[PDB]
Amino acid sequence: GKKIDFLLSVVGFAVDLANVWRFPYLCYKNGGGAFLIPYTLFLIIAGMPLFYMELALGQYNREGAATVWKICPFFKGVGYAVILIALYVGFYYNVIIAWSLYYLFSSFTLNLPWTDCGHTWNSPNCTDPKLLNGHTKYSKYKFTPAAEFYERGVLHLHESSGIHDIGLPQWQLLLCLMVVVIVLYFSLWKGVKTSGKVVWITATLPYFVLFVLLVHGVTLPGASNGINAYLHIDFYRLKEATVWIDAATQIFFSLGAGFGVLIAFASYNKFDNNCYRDALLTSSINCITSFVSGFAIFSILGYMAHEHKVNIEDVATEGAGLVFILYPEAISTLSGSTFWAVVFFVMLLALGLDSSMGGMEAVITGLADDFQVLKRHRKLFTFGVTFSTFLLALFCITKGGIYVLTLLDTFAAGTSILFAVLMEAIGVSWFYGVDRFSNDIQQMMGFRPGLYWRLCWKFVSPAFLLFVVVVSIINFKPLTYDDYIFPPWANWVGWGIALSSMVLVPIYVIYKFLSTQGSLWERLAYGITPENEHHLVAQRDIRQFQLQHWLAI
Ligand SMILES: C[C@H](NC(C)(C)C)C(=O)c1cccc(Cl)c1
Ligand SMILES: [Cl-]
Repeated sequence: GKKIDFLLSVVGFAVDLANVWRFPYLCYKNGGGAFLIPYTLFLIIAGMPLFYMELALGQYNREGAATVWKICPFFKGVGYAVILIALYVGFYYNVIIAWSLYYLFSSFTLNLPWTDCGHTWNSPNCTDPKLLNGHTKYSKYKFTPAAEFYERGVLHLHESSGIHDIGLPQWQLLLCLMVVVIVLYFSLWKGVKTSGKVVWITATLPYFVLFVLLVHGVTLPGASNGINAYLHIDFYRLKEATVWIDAATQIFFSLGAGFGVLIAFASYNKFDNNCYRDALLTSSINCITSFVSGFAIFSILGYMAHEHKVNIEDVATEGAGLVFILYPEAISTLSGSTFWAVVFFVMLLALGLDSSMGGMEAVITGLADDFQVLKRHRKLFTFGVTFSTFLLALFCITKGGIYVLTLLDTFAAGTSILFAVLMEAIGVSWFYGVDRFSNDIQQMMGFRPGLYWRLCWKFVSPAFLLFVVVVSIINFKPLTYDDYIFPPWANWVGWGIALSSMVLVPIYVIYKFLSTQGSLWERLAYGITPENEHHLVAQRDIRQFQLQHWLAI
């Protein structure tokens, strides 16, 4: 049964709320395969090596995201940056989980609220395909019963004029978020241990849901056109860099790299655990799952396009909520729709709780390895972190909360996470030493990494990461939500949010340089040498001050 534990771990870590909620709308907004080509390319080239590197670092050093930088003290700033990114991304993940909980609560009925309009939340402009024969010519529709429900009875978005009029928190999403927060705190207040029990059903269910989605949606009146549009590549779309930026960000979202979660999780792994097999299996399963999810999503929205007599590009929204408009629509066409709705939204709740727990545990471990006081008081520290997250998510459940959620989803971990991962790779590979990293991996697992891994770690991955980071800055599209154009100050606030975590690296480098005592060269030596080898500095034996270290692969 040794292989069973391994397989369970890899399947559980290979599926995330990212793959199930963020990948659908990114794939739909970016062509639908013109997004997969960059996705697969980046997956291999950058995601596999960086996932492997993070796992190996966490395993060997036995430290969290922040404290693992005792190998190179100058990058504790990068550690703090990834911790802050994980904290930022934890303000709207809980809001998404609250939406899932609300949908699950609404699913306990024999007449689902998203099947037709005629309720209190339905506008006069609703069009029901079943109650009638069947437009702005470029809009995102918004007049379907499912979209009407999502945007009026759940978000109450019709009571906000923009991000400048967010309003007051909704008292229903308020209770949902309170329940989610309480569950997270009570699942994180005792310790890191949560595996080897009920996590069995939080990893198998997503695959069953995806499988049933495929088998059913393949046989739909309009799924053929959706599949055809999915399998058509538009290279003029590939010549824009928006798809490339989205692919990189979604990759680092789904694989978990750049959030400090992998390092913290691996810090508890057995010293002789195989990170290479972990990386290979997780990446392969992630790629296959992403392809299948794209196929199912495009089949469903092709069916919608056939049902609403609307072009495929206008059936559904291109932002957060695409899954909440899609899955109800597909469920309404299944026999016994109530059971399937319950199962689907229970799966969404389980996945979201698992992901939120992972991120919160990453933050807590990163900040607790640094300070012993917080380690001795896990309960109070967890309560404080959870309360802060609860308030900053309260900010995102207002009437105009979708605008804030879009701003965060766009700016919290975009160029910021790309820069953090680039700095991690540069730090390790160049300053600490790819040769030293390979020696550590050999000491741990028994075999030295191949040439492909070393080349990707040292040259290729940093190069493409830097290219994407530069392109995402020189080619920045002002934020928008469907047909709503954010005001310029919203863009300024988003860029400030990104910089808040991007600037911790140079600030910490400056702080470390000033704090250390000695001359310039001595300060540099203490700054780039591992903490446990500071005795060599007095002997004037620094490897980084030799060309052999820099010209070694
Ligand atoms: C991407 C991450 N999940 C892993 C690392 C892939 C397991 C996640 O969903 C997350 C990241 C930061 C904060 C919060 Cl709340 C959630
Ligand atoms: Cl993904």
